[PDB]
Amino acid sequence: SEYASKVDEYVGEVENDLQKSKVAVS
Repeated sequence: SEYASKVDEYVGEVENDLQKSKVAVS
C-alpha cells in the first residue's frame, strides 16, 4: 500500500524528521 503511494504523500513528514535528526550539527 504505502510502498510507492505514501512514499510521496508522506515525503513532507520524512523531511521534517530529517531536519531534527540532522539539524546541520550543533
